[PDB]
Parts: sequence; C-alpha cells; structure tokens
Amino acid sequence: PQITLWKRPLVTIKIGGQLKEALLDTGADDTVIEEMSLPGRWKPKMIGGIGGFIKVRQYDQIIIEICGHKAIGTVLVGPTPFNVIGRNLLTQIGCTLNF
Amino acid sequence: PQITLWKRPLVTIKIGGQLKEALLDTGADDTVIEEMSLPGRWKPKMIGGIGGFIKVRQYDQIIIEICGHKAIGTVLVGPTPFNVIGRNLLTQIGCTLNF
Ligand SMILES: Cc1c(O)cccc1C(=O)N[C@@H](Cc1ccccc1)[C@H](O)C(=O)N1CSC(C)(C)[C@H]1C(=O)NC(C)(C)C
Repeated sequence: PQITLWKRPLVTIKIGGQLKEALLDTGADDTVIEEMSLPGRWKPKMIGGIGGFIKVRQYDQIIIEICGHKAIGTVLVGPTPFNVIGRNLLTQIGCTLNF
Repeated sequence: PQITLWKRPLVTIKIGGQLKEALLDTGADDTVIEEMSLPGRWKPKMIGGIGGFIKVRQYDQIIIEICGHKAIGTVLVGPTPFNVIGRNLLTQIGCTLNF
C-alpha cells in the first residue's frame, strides 16, 4: 500500500498471539514492543534515542504479522512509550520510502 | 527516489547554508537537529522519545533542503542522537511509505 505521513503511521500487528498497534518507524534500527510475554531465550540490551536509554530484552527469530505480511526477526521487549516496527522488519515486508 | 531500509535512511540536508547528515524518520512527528545557530525567536517545546521527554528550542519557518528538495518549516534544536527529519517535513517533500 501507500501510506502518507500526514499523521502517525500506525498499523495493527500480531505478535505472540496478541494484537497490538505499532508505528512503522524508519528511524528505528530495532523493533521495540511494550512489556509482553514471548517464547524462547533472551539477553539484556540497552537502546537509546530521544530522552536517553532504556533496558530491554532481546528475543530472536520472533514471527510478526504486519498488514497481511509475515515477517521474522529480532524483537526487543521493554518499557517503550510506543510500539515501533523497525527497519529489521520493515525490510522483510518490502517497505520503502518514496518521494 | 525509492529508498530501501536495509541500512539507515541517512541523507544529506542543507540548513543555514551548511551540509549535514540526517535520518528520514517516519516515527518522529517533528524534525530535531543537533545544537546549531538558527535565526529568529524560538519557543519552548517538549518532545517524547524512547527514553522520555526532553526540552528543545522550536524555530518556525526555517528554510531547509532535504536531498535537493526544498522545504520551509519547524525545526527543533536540542540533544538528539541523530539529526532526524520528522513527519512535518517528510510530508512537505511528498515522502510516503510503500509496500
Ligand atoms: C523525535 C520525536 C518527536 O519529535 C515527536 C514524537 C516522537 C519522536 C521520536 O523520538 N520518535 C522515535 C520512535 C518513538 C516514538 C515514541 C516513543 C518511543 C520511540 C523514532 O522515530 C526513532 O525511531 N528514533 C528517534 S532517535 C533514534 C534515531 C535513535 C530512533 C530511536 O529511538 N530508536 C530506538 C527505538 C531503536 C532506540
């Protein structure tokens, strides 16, 4: 599809059997989701942006459904103010910036 | 043009006659740039990022060029990990997300 940027590009995603609203974010290297339960092992990580850093849990090979597109990748879980779909997953659904 | 997201969407911008590197950021509502000198009066502005809210200086109607595309709008100046070109300017250059 073609999403204009007049407003926040929010989309519904399916992850860990749950449905959530997430921001299609080209500025994010990683995909960060609010506290939730995920299968598999994990390791600590610190990520930083505007406002500083937060500690999150890195889970790998996590499947996510985005607007009908199934993508697999690393997902960081932690106290993020907003759920963001990063480049590691945007590439998998073939998302690009155009102008 | 069409920009893929395998690597950070870093582009060259021009503000105040100087060239700088910035990130095309669909997850940012505003354009935030590192400390620099801009003309005119500024207003206070609080923006919320991954690590919390921070105070920045808001300058309006600032002339800025993004990858050759001219734009004139609000630019926020403050402590940021990258100079980020947010939605307020991405829309001015007709940038959209596609997949
Ligand atoms: C700058 C800004 C505004 O002026 C207004 C609203 C949100 C943001 C903002 O920081 N947006 C963020 C995403 C976000 C929104 C709400 C809560 C948390 C995060 C972003 O587009 C991004 O990926 N950024 C901005 S700074 C960055 C380039 C390092 C990168 C980043 O934080 N990346 C990680 C999430 C991977 C840390």
